[PDB]
Formats: sequence, structure tokens, C-alpha cells
Amino acid sequence: LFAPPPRMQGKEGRPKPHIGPNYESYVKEWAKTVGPNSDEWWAAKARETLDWYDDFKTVRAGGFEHGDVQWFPEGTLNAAYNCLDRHYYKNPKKTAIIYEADEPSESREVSYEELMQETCRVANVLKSYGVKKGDAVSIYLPMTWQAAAAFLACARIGAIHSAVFAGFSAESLRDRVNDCECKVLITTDEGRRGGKTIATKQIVDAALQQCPLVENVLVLRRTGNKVPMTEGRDKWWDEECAKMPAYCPCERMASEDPLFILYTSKPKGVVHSTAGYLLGTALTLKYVFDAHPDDRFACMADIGWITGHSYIIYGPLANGITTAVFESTPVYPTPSRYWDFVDKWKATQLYTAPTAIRLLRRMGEDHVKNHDLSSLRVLGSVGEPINPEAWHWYNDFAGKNQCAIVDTYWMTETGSISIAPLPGAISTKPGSATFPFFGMDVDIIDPQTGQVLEGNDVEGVLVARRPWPSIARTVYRDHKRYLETYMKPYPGYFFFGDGAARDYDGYMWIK
Amino acid sequence: VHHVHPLPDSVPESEDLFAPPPRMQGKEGRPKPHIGPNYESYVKEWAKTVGPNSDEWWAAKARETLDWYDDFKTVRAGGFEHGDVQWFPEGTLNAAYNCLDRHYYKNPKKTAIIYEADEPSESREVSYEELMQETCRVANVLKSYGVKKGDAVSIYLPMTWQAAAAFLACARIGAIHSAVFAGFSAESLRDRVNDCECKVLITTDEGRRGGKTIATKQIVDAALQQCPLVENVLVLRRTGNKVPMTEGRDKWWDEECAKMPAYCPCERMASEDPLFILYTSKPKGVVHSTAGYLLGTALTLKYVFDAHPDDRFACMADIGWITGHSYIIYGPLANGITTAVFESTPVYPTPSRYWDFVDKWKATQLYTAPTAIRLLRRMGEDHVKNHDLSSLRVLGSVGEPINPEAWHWYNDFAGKNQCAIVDTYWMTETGSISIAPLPGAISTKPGSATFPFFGMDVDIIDPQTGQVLEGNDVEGVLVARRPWPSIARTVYRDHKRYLETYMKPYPGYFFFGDGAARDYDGYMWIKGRVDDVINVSGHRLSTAEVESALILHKGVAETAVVGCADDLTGQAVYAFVTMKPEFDLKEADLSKELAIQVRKVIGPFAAPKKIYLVSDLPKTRSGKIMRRVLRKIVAGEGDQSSIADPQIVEEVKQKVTG
Amino acid sequence: VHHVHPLPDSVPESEDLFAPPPRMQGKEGRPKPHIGPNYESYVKEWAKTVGPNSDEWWAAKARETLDWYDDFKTVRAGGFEHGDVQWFPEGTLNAAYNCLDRHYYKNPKKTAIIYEADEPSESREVSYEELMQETCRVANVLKSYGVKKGDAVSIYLPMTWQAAAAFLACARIGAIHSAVFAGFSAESLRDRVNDCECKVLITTDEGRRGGKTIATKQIVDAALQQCPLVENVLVLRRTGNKVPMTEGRDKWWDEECAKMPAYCPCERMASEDPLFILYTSTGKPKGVVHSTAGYLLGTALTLKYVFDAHPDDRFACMADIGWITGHSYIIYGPLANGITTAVFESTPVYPTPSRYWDFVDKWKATQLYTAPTAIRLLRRMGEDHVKNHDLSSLRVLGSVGEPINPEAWHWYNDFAGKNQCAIVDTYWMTETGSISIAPLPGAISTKPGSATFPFFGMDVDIIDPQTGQVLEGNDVEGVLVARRPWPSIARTVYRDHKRYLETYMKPYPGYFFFGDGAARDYDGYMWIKGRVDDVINVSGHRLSTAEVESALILHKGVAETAVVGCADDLTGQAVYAFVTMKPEFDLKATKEADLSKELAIQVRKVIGPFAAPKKIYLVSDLPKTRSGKIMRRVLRKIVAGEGQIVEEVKQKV
Ligand SMILES: CCCCOP(=O)(O)OC[C@H]1O[C@@H](n2cnc3c(N)ncnc32)[C@H](O)[C@@H]1O
Ligand SMILES: CCCCOP(=O)(O)OC[C@H]1O[C@@H](n2cnc3c(N)ncnc32)[C@H](O)[C@@H]1O
Ligand SMILES: CCCCOP(=O)(O)OC[C@H]1O[C@@H](n2cnc3c(N)ncnc32)[C@H](O)[C@@H]1O
Repeated sequence: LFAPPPRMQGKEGRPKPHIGPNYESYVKEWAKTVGPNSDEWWAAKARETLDWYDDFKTVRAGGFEHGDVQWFPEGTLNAAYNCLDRHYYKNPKKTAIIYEADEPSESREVSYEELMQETCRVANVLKSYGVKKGDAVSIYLPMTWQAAAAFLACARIGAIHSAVFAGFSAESLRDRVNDCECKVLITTDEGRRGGKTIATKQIVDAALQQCPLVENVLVLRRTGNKVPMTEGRDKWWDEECAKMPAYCPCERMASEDPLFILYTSKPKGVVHSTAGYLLGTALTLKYVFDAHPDDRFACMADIGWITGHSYIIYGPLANGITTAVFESTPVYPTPSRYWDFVDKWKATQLYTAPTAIRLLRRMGEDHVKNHDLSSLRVLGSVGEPINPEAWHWYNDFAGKNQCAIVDTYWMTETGSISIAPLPGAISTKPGSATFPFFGMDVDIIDPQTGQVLEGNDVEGVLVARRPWPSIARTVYRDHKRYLETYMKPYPGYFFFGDGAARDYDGYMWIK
Repeated sequence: VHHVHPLPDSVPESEDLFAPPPRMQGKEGRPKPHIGPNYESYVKEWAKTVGPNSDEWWAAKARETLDWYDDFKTVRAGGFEHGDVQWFPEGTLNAAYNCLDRHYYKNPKKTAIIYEADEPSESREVSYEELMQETCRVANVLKSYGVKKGDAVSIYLPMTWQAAAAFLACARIGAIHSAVFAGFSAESLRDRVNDCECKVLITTDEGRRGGKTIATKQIVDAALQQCPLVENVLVLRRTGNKVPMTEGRDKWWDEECAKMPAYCPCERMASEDPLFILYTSKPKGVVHSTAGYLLGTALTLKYVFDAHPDDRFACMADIGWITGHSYIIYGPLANGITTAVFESTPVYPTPSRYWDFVDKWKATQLYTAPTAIRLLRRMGEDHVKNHDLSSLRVLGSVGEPINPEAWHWYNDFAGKNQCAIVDTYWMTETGSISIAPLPGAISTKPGSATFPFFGMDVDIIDPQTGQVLEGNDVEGVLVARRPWPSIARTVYRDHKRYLETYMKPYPGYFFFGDGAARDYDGYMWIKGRVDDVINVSGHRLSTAEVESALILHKGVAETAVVGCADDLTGQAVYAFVTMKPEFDLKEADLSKELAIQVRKVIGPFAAPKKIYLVSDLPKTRSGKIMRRVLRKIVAGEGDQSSIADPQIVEEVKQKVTG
Repeated sequence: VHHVHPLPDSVPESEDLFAPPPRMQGKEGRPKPHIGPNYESYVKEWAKTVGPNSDEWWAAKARETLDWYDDFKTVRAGGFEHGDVQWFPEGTLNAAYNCLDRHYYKNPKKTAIIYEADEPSESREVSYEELMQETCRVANVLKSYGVKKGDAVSIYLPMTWQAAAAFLACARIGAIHSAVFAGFSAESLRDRVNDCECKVLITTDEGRRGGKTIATKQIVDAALQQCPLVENVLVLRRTGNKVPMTEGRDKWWDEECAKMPAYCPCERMASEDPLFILYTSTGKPKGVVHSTAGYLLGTALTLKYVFDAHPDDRFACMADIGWITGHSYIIYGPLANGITTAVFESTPVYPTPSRYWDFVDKWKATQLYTAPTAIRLLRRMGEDHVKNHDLSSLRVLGSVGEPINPEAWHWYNDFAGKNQCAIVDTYWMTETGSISIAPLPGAISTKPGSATFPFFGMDVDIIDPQTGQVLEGNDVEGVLVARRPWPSIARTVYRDHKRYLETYMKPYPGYFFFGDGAARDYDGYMWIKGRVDDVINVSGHRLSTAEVESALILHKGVAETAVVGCADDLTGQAVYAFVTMKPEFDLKATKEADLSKELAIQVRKVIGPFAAPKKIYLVSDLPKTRSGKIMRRVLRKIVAGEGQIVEEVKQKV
């Protein structure tokens, strides 16, 4: 066990946590977010967290059975306005993105103003190509800060972006491009990671040879090395944006308009809508990571995955804080890079996968023991169970046993963290996600019985009892596959696909 | 000394007045009427809805009745002269939101549609949840075809419940639906599909009505060979019989919808955005806009039929005509009540069908047409006399004048003398009911529409004089003084025809095209189309008044009178007469009895010069008597395909020319 | 004593200050000024509109002046450096609603347009009802061609009242209109049509201007042979004479409109959606883009305050909708205010040079707005055309387009105004959207040739082009800059934002650069001296075109002049003058040599000895654009040797 450490109780001049100090304080608030009286909390949270063009009237409707989940349906908003414009109007020079380049010397801070201006220019480029509200746009970009401008330009005009991880092959890119039927692709000339050159345009050129709908390719000049360019079809990002004004109006989006598709391994195009997803990411960032206005949030994932979607771009920028976009690897130049980064920028949270937490602990304690790491308050794990040898090391060499460790469990289809400790309220057990997040009423069902095994010291499949705002709404042009995979196996429930157990202490353990 | 006479009736005028019966007085546990309990309560509310200070009532009614995304500022503007009528123009709303979403959110399992299939066993209740989900899937299918706000979508569907989902899916996204009655020939379909220039058509494999199979998909294919703009066809699998499916163009409804999410956002529509095009009988595309039309249907449904939240409204018309647009789909669903989609005919499997339907579902109101009333009246009382039917409180009649004889049969046997009868006058171009009794307030006369609805200020003009005839006991052509919210806004891409037809004949007025009389008590009588008058020796006759006289004779089921030129009287009346099957047939003596009764009740100038006793009248598939055919046959123009049974035409030619 | 001099004038400076006359004082039954009665009343209101606390006033004026569908939250944002200017960004509205619907709802029979046809008898009044219905019909026609929000639509229409309907039909549905002056060549039309990539073009069969025919449809057909994207052409039947019509592509306005309803909904536009592109004529055609709310607010406010417009005024701007002046002060400005605006189809000299004054007395115009070129044309025609007219309905007379010489200014004040009108010399540009510097007629005492003081929201300064630094205080001369964005500034150059930044934002970083020379005199009055590019540096003495031309016109029988610089080895540059004499002048009686001597002598007395021209050319007319601006770049290169009025000038040179 490990109760909330000094940095998560207001001591040493730190911000006091939003939920604290004990489990009773967490349960008091979470109880407001589930059950038949939880609309009130969700309605206020919706109106306090997001800027709306038109208010909503209904909080929620629909359910798992037919896949017609609705949240704040009559409201209209825009994700770019909430992640850029509204913070730009309040503090234009605040840093939105810490761009940590592959080479450390090339890093620099990108203000909300600069990010909004680039987003507006790209939005104007997409409009000049004929991209309309509801069209899909594919994005094949590595971890340069302009990836955020690419996402938010699509959201700004109501286009649906579909991000394709920049390590995917020509065939995997082709499949995802063809499935979403985008007519525009946004990519780079080359990607730079761990000191090597990704030939992204070369992969794009070979992929597009079997992509008959793509008519326009916008190419970011990331390296300037000679890459092939197809006349008419291919245009340079900087040359196109130079022609455009640095402001663009926001399309007024219905709450349930699709915000993006994310193909997850045939590739299944997981579709998230606008307000519910945006709310879930902003509330999870705030409470699960205890974000405060001046925080510098360092999520080391990739924007090609949902972790990059929710916890690099949408979550942090919606909260108006600073977010890191890390271009390199955990061990380039040396295995100390994560900590070189943490002290150089004074990151207040770090968020990473157990895979990397174990490629660092394997590289030796010499790379972490002589750093400050004092700016960190919360350390986060995501993607896979953290072995108890990894949990203790991340607490020791990364937190100096003074940061809370949040084991966050979720999936692409949940949009936002489902079960995790709130670091100022929950005492952690290594390898446990502990209690479920606001809006997540989870239970355990016996697969041999189809019956929920109530109580403690139980084990079975993990399910959810009621829809939550950030839940994925469909699988793109394959709603049947959406109902069969998540909704058919346990009627009245959502089926995560993961086994789980709840021990005597009520703590959840994800198998 | 009254110059205006009621439609011929066998009941004395002094005993032919019908006050709201106990079921419409808040007795017997029935809901109390919204407007009651006498005429002055009608006038009291009506007076707030016309004239220089009616904006306040209409602004308030609009905001109470409909859920708006954005409020309106202006209540009304525009006018007849240039056809620029506007209502609530700055407001935005969506018709599918008002007909589905807002009721789904309140009571998702409440029944939206009683789907009464052709085969009675296959009937079932469709919840607001289920109808909304199917509406959103179809809307999502339409968007995947590139249907945008303001695009036309043709609909060629019979009376299954999915037809409501087709209408509402178009409105959900701001597309303009153009519904085509599923009984129309390939040529009529083609003409409508081309005129509206839609790129998408929604239809069935087949339809089932009265136990026969309608080969809609086959008809579609013949039409589409002459509709170059149609790219997508969405085919509902209603029967499952093998039908042709053109690769690429044609997709199955259930297969497309299975790919799509069960919710879809609503397009935020301006008040004056076109909601639909409805062709009449070149085909004239009557355009209605959104807020004023929807408000019109919701208010008339509520007040003309005294609808209350648990009512099960049984309008037996077809969504292919305005009666089904306004009083099956939009009016009843906007009010959040339960509405019937009746897939069958009134006499299938037997003429007991309406009454089986009423008691099975405890229908609270019934709304049908005089041809159906006369059709069941013909088949006798065995099929109706032994039902309860006490769930009914209001019985409606629409489409033509209802002969008093038929009115009394409706009142005696459908209503067991315990329902109010609402004779509702209106047209496709008026959007909603223009003149009718409010059934908790108005004392009814058989054959009279009585008094104008909220927002309708109607007068009678002497057509020779062009001036309004002030007062009572007057006769002329019906006109409306000011625009009302649900009036048609244009004729599709033919605004000149719209102004020339309704707005030019009497400037400052809307011209209905009907002759009308207001009697001594102020009751309005719709007598017929202006174009259909018979002039005999200077006496102008409506067909309805002579036909009402003929049906007072025992054994008569239905008649159609026509005028024919005459050298000494200008025209003469000719009558085609239909008898109940039970009547014992001699023919020459019955015909003389019929002519004598017309001369006694109207005058010798109305007496048919000749009477043709036929076994059936020529009727279209939609049920109307084919009067032009009868006229042209009497006129010697026998050699000059809407006919439901063409063998009848030869039978009529034989009896006239043989 | 003063380093900055007024433009040379025959009147002594101490009698040359003109307080608001009684028509502008609320006497004789005239409306009381919105701002008055003196300089301090102007300053008191103007201080609310600039500086770090001016949001409150702009938010109030925006909500009071325009009808909004959605309110805004942010008043202003962005700046010159990147060209991301935003005003009222979250608000939504529609320009057609604001110029038509809301006035139609209140008083439908009020006259929106006084249509003054080429022939005076063919003129008539167009109600707000009639104009709204024609706008809605055309908007419905455009929607039937598939025009969507954000599409561009070219307009090649002469000055008939339907030009306003075509602009507003585009605004009504959110299309971006691109108007092209109806006299432009086919090659000029082609370039503008292709640049904006429109698929629809609105035009006439023919235009009528001064009894001459404008083969608009013939010119169009030539242009469209090289315009591949244009699919639909809507042809107004202005004359009904036989013009070619291409089957399918071309349709008749009246036949299309007759099929359409006479109401059409308004598209809900964001504040910063583009309203129109307007191409200007030193390089390629520059497509200046204005957005919706700020531009409309600016034209509405300037119309109200610079011309002191009141609800029943009959505003007579004599420009052409092909230029920004007609955009701002014929259509959008006056119709947003709900008043009556004039659409004048003729020329100032058709039928007689009394047309303007015939027009003014026929309609009882309350304000007149025209250009110095027209003023100096009527001047040379003689005063009998104006002398025996009433003209008393007038309260404000305005001048736009170029520096107005004091000689022209007094002729305007004495004859057009009978010394009872305020003269408002209005300085601005296509790129400013609306009037930038002008007298407020109920408050400001005018000097002949001074624009006087900045408008609400305009915070201007003078920079020394030789140092890049602002000149502090009064009695200074340099180049005019603005310190902050204003609501109606142009947002970009269409698909060429880099040219927008390089031209306006980069010359003096931190400021907006107008490209004009200017001086702020000892009283704080601003004087616009000419274009920076037209300045002539004679041995260090920087001479502006306006002051030398204003000197030359003080000579008897001089009608109009242009001076340009060319390099001379001794003085670096020397002044070269092209002079136009009134047509009655006897060129044989006066040897041109003695004319030159008296002219060069007259220049030395008002400006200085360095300012005399090195050579004077007598010409019959000067090279001018279709707008009327003198094409001094042509004269400068022709004088520099580098080669129909141009062939006459080159031969004479
Ligand atoms: C988490 C988003 C990254 C990619 O998301 P994805 O590719 O959709 O995969 C989701 C799967 O990650 C596993 N997982 C996630 N967090 C935990 C945790 N804290 N403890 C144990 N397992 C975890 C689950 O098995 C889940 O199903
Ligand atoms: C009304 C909806 C279906 C028909 O709509 P439509 O096809 O546009 O027919 C309009 C014409 O039907 C006649 N009509 C209609 N209802 C009545 C009535 N209650 N009493 C007398 N005549 C009536 C009129 O002549 C009218 O003008
Ligand atoms: C203003 C609309 C018509 C021309 O619009 P434009 O074609 O954008 O011309 C812009 C240039 O016109 C000159 N100019 C304009 N008005 C004045 C004035 N009152 N005094 C002195 N000069 C003036 C300037 O040099 C300006 O830069």
C-alpha cells in the first residue's frame, strides 16, 4: 500500500488536490456521477468545463442495446475553440506545446497563439481543397508539434480526422485511407526518431498508388530532404499556409457530430463524437492527474494512438495547460532522456507505458538517481499491467517515493480513463487501478453464468452498467460490428473484453 | 325564406342539429375538451387568432407547441400578392426533433405508430424509441449518399410504418421529401421524380393492400429508365419476394441501415426552409415550409380532434396525400400522441376491418373520407353493428362534401350517436384544416364544415361582382383574407403558377377554387369546385347537392352526377347510380322515383334527364370517382392509367351507349 | 513659423476655417448632429473608441447597430503582424438581414433605392419591400445553381438598382461576391473571374452610361472563352437588345426569378466569414477580402457619423458599385442604416453638366458624395449649371478618392453648398473598409484640403520614412500609419496572404502602412499629401503631388494637372508637369512659353524655388483609370523614355 505522498496533500507549497484526502472524499463525489440522479453533476460539469455556442437541454439518452448513445445532444460547440481560441483570448503567450524534438537542442515552446495561427492556416488550406463538415481527412504524421495543428484544423471545420500511426506500413496506411474514404491526406516529408530517418513520403507514395479517392496531399517540410512530390496532388504545408489568413471561423458542431475515427487492430474504425469525448478527456486529465492551471503535462505516448488523442492533444489543451509533444525515444541520445526532459522543462506530471518504464529500469539506476525530478507530482502508467517490480521502481527512481503513481485503465472505445486512483484521495496498491472514475459504474460478470458476481473477492469479465459521455459511438460504416463486439455478449452492459477481479478491499485488478 | 339551403337530408332542419355529446363534455371518464362547451367559447379563442392583434396568440402558440433551437423575433410578414409569406422567420427548429426526439426523451416506450398491416395478425405497436432509431439510421444512410440540406428526395412507399421513418429522416437532415402515392403508374412516378430533380428515391420491393401485391419495384424500374438524375435507390424489404435490383444504384434498406448508428444529429432548419414538395393532380409541386406548417398541423390535430396525451389517433388515409402528411405523420407525432398507419383497405378481409381495428387498439379518434364511409354503408350494418367502438370520441370526414345520408350513417353506426362528427375542409395548399367544428364546442349540421379554424378569416365573394358578400345566407366563392402559418409557400420552381392560381383571381385574397355558402346561422357549407358547377336553365348546381338528394332514396349506395350540354336548358343533369347489393331489382321505375325525389328536394331543373344504374362507379386507385370519364362518356367522347378497374369503363360505356 | 503648410490656396489662412454652418447646427428644422457642436465633442466620443478601455464602446455599438442571430463574447483579437484580425468572432449575423429584412419588417414601403437611370425620365423609387423580394428571388436562383455558403460569385453589373440585389443575394446565402466594374475589358474580367474561381457570374445584356452602350454580354462572352470553371451566367435584361446567349450556360434574370419564391432564408454567418472580394488595380489584381460583422459595423457607423445621417435622409453617393466606395456608401452602409440611398446610372455631364444638381433638386437629396475628378470636371464646365438650382435640401457634401485641391474645394463649398453645407473630405482605402479620417460635420471646423481627424477606432500616427520612427507631436510630416486594427480592416488578400502582410504589415512593423504621405499640422489636422510612390525628391526637398498640383491649379484656365518625377543628374530628381487647360483657353494668344513661365513662377511663390517643374507638357486629358485616378506611373515611365490618350502623351513627350 502507499497513501497519497507529501506532494499530493498541499504540503511543500503544491496545489491542493481536487479530490482528497481519503477514499470517503472520492466516493462522496463519484456517487454524484452514477445512478439515477447523476444528470445534475454531469450537466454542471458540462457547462463549467466547456464553452458552448448553444446550450443543451437533454443530458443523456440512448443505450448499449441499439448503439444510440447521446450526450448533451442539442448543444453545439467546437473542439478547436475549446482547445485553442478560448485560451488564446485569455493568455495568448502561454505555452500550449512543449515541442521536445528528437535532437534536444531543437526543442522549443509553442504558444497558444502560434498553435492557433497554424491551426487556422491549415484549416483554411483544407477548406480551399473543398473539405466540408463531415468529410474524413487522413493524417500520417510523426510526433512533431504540427500534428496537433493537423488534428485541430480538422475539428475546427467539422472534418473528421483519421490519424494513422507514422510507423505503420504502406499497406496498413492504404487500408485505413481507403476505409475512411478521405480525399485529403496530411503527412510529412520525413520523420525523425531516435536519430534515424523515417521515409514517410516514400511510404505515402507507395500506399496512395492503391488509394483512388485521395486527390490532395499536404506535406509538412519536417526535414527538407529531397522527397518525391506528385505535381498537382502534392503541396508543401508551409507554401500552402503562407497563402492563407492566420484566422478561420469555427464550424458550429452538434454534440454528437463525429470528431474523429481511430483505426484499431480488419482494422476497425472507432468513431468518437464531440462533446462527450471532449468532456471525458478534460475531466479525466483534471482529476486523475490533478492538473492545475500552470501545469506542464508530459505524456510520452504517440498521437497515432488514443493515448496521444486524449492525453497529449484534446485533454490538456481543453484544460488550457501546457502539453508535451515528445519526438524521440526513451533512450535517445541516452537512457536518461526522460529525466533530462523532466528537469529541463520542470514537468509536473509524467505519463507513460510500462514497456518504457521497464526499458529504463533495465538500462540502470545511474540514469535517474542524480536528477531532481522534484517538479513531478503524479506518475501515470497506461496500456498494460504494471508488474509489481515496475511499480516499485517507478515510485523509487522516478518519484523518489514522493509522487503518486496512477495506474490508469481504459481503452480506445472508452475515450477517457475508466478506472484509476485519484492521486490525492486513493491509497495505491501496486498493480491495481483501485476505484472507477466519475461516470463509470463497472461490475464483474461470470461468463459461464452471464450473471454479475456481486460483492468482494470476486473474479470474472469486466462490464459497465450505464453509458458514459466519452464512450465510442459506432464503428465507422460498420455499426453491426460495433453491437456484436461490445453490446451483444452481455445485454444491458458494455463488454471491455478484459478479465478482472475485485479483492476484499474493493480494489479493482485488471487481468 | 332562407336562400341558402342545407345539403338535402331526410331529417327535418329543426331536429338536425347536434350538440357535443356526453363523450365530448368531459363525462364518462373522457378528457375534458380544450375548447368548450358552446359556440361562444369557440369565437372567444378564435378572435385572438385573426386580425390586427393576433400576433400575441400566435407567438405564444408557436413557443408552447414546438421546441426551437433559436427563437424567432418576427411573427409574420409577407403576403399573397408576391408570394413571400413568412412566419417566425428568424427561428430555427427541426421537424424530426419535434416529432421524435423530444418525445423519445420523455417517454421512449410510448407507442408512436400502431402499424396495422394488411394481414391483421402482423400488426404491432412501434415505440417512439424504435421509430426514432429507424429514422436516424435512414438519415445516416441518406447522408452517406451525399444528400445535403435542401436536396429533394423522392419517396414511393406504401402504408407501412417505415414510411414515417422515411419522411422524418429527410426532415432530420433538411432534405425536401417528395412523396408519391404508391398507387401511381410508372409515368406519373417519372413525372414527379423528374420535376423535383431528386438524386435519391426511397421505395419498397412490393406493397400489400387488400390482399393484393403491388409491384412497386417493377414500376420504379420502368420509371427510372426515364429519370436520368436518380443515382441511388433505397429498397425496403417489405415482402421478400424476388425483385430486380440494379447493381450499384439499388441498395436494401435493412442492409444499409445495419451499417449506420442508431442516432444522428438534427439539421438546424430555418422556419422558412422547405419541408416538402407534394404533387397534386402538369403535376403541381406544392411546397410547404417548416415552422408554420408544423405548427398548423399540431394545432389542428390538437383542437379539431381534441387530442390529449394518451389518445390513439386513427387516420385511415395514405401518406401519399396531404391527409397523411398532416394527420398521420406530422400533426399526431408533433403532439407526442399515438398514430395509426393502416396498410389495408376498409373491406379487407371483410368490411368489418375499421371496427375490428378500433376495438383491438381502443382508437380514440377516427378520420376517414366519404368514399370509405359510403363504401362501408353499401356493405350493410352486420359488419359494424356488433362492435363496441366506445373508445371513439371524434369521427372525422375529409376530402369532399359528405352527403347528410352518409353523415347520419357515420354518426349512427361508427359513433353509436355518442361521438362528435368533424367535417374538415381544407386543401393540400392550406397545409392544415381550414374549416371544421371544434368537437367540444360546435353544434353540428350534417354536411357543414361549420366555422373557420384559428388563423383563418374567410369570406364569400360574388364571382360576377368580385366584392365580398357581407352577412349570412349568402353564396359565392370562398376566399381567405390574410395568410395563415401553414399555407403553401410556392409551387416548386413555378412561382408564377402559384401566384396565377391562388393570388391573382381576387387580389388581396387567397382563392380556394371552391364554391361556398354561409347560411342564416353563420354555418359554412362547402358545395364543390368552382369548375364543376352545372347550370340548368339559369340554376347553378353543385354535384354534391344533387348527389345528396339521390342518396336519400332507399337502396342507393353512391351517385355521381355530370352536366351535359342541352339546347334548351344550356346543360342538363345526368346521374350514375349505385345500389346496395341487398336491393331487389324494376330499373325504369326506380330511376323515375330517383328523378322525382330530386325534383321535390331541389327542383325540376336538378332532376336528372337520364339515370344510368351501374354496378360500380369508375374509381381511381386512391378511391375517387372518375367524374371526367363519366362526363366524357355522356358527352359522346367515349374514346378520349389511374383507373382501379378498367372493366368498369366498358360496363359504363355499354349502359350509356347500348 | 510652421514646418507643415496647408495645400496652396488663394484664400488667406486666417479666413480659411469653416465652422459647422446652421444646417449642421440643428437650425432651420434640420436634424441635430449626432456629434456636436465642436472639436471637444468629437474628442470626447472618439477617446472612448481607441486605447486600452475601448472594448466597452465597440461592444455597445456592435449590439446597437446590427441585428445578431448569436451574440459575440470576444470584442477583438489578433493583430497586424500575422494578419489574424478578429472582431466579435463568436457572433453570427447576416448582412442581407441587416440591410433589408429588419427595415422591411418595420416600414416596407420606405424607399431603399432612388434609381436615377441614365435617362432622367426612366428613374424611380425602389421600396425596401421590392428590393428585398428581388434579392430573395436572385438568392433562390443562386441556390438552384448549387451555390453554397463560402462559394464565390462574380458580378459584372453596371449601375442599375439590381446591382444591390445581386450583392445582397450573395450575402443572403453566404456566398462571397466579387464585383467587377462594368467598364473593364474582357481580359480584366477574365483575370478576376479566374482568380476567385467562381462558378457563377451575374451580369447584364448591356449597360447604359451617358447615352452610350456597354456591351457587357459581348465582353463577358470574350472573357468566358478563357474561364473554364464558370457554368452559369445570370443575365439581367437591362436593355433587351439582341445579345448572344449560350444555350445551357446563360439564363435570363427575369425568367429565372419568375420561377422562384419571393422570400429566401438568411444564412447564419460568423462575424469573420468573408463577405466579398474586391480586386484593385502596382502589380497583379489584388483581391482585397472583407469579413462580415466588422466591415458592416464600420460602414454603418461611418455613414451615420461622417454624413450625420438621420432616419429620413436621402443619401446620394455618386460612385459606382464596382469600387469600394459603392460597396460601402451606396449599398452596405446606407442600407444597414435603413435610409434611402441613390443608385446613379449616368455621368456627371449627361444630359447637361447640371445632372447632379437636377438630380439633387428632383429628389431633395440630404447628402452628396462624389470624387474630386467629378468636381474638377464640373468646375471646367462653368457655373450656370449649378447657379440657378435650389440645392437647399443638402446638409453635407463629401469628397473621396484623391486629394481635393483647395480650388476645387471652394467651388464645391460655394456652388454645390451655397456656403451652407459641411464639406467632409473623407480619406480611406479599399483596404480600410470604411472612412478612416474625415470631419464630423456637426463638430469639426474644416480647412480646404484637410481630412482633419481620425474616425472612431482609428489611431493614426506619422512616421519619418528615413528613420522608421514615429514623429511625436504636431507640425510633422512623413508617412501615415495606424497603430491598432479597426473593425472593418481588410482581413487578407485572396489566397495571397503573404502579399497582404508584405504590403501593409511589414514596412513599419507594429503598424498598418497606408502607402500615403501625410502631415499633421500645428492644429493637429491631418493632411494627406499623395501616394508615397509619387513623391519627388528634388535635391533633398521631398515634394508631394498634391501640393504642386494644388499650386498649378491656382492659375487661370488650368483645369487639371499631374506632376511626376524623373531622374536628373544634377538634382537627383526633377519635377515634370502635365497640364490641362479649360477648353475655352486661347493657346495661340498665350505662347506656351509664357504660360510655363507664369506657372513655374506661381509654384515658386507658394512652395519654393526647388519646386518649379523642369518641363511642362500641355495635354488634352491625363491618363486615368476607370475609377478616375490619375495614372502617374504611366507618365513617370513615359517621361523616363520607356514606352488612346497615352499615344498623344508619348508623342508630345
Ligand atoms: C489504455 C489505452 C492505450 C491503448 O489502448 P487500446 O489499444 O484500445 O488497448 C486497451 C487495453 O489496454 C489494457 N490496459 C490499459 N490500461 C491498463 C491497466 N491500467 N491495467 C491493465 N491493463 C490495462 C487493457 O487490456 C485494455 O483493453
Ligand atoms: C383536404 C385533404 C385531402 C384533399 O386535398 P386536395 O386533393 O388538395 O383537395 C382539395 C379539395 O377537396 C375538396 N374538399 C376537401 N375536404 C372537403 C370537405 N370537408 N368538404 C367539401 N369539400 C372538401 C374541396 O374541393 C377542396 O378544394
Ligand atoms: C477611398 C475609396 C476610393 C479609392 O479607393 P482605393 O482605390 O483603395 O484608393 C486608396 C487611395 O486613394 C487616395 N485617397 C482616397 N481618398 C482620399 C482623400 N480623401 N484624400 C487624399 N487621398 C485620398 C489615397 O492615396 C488612398 O491610399
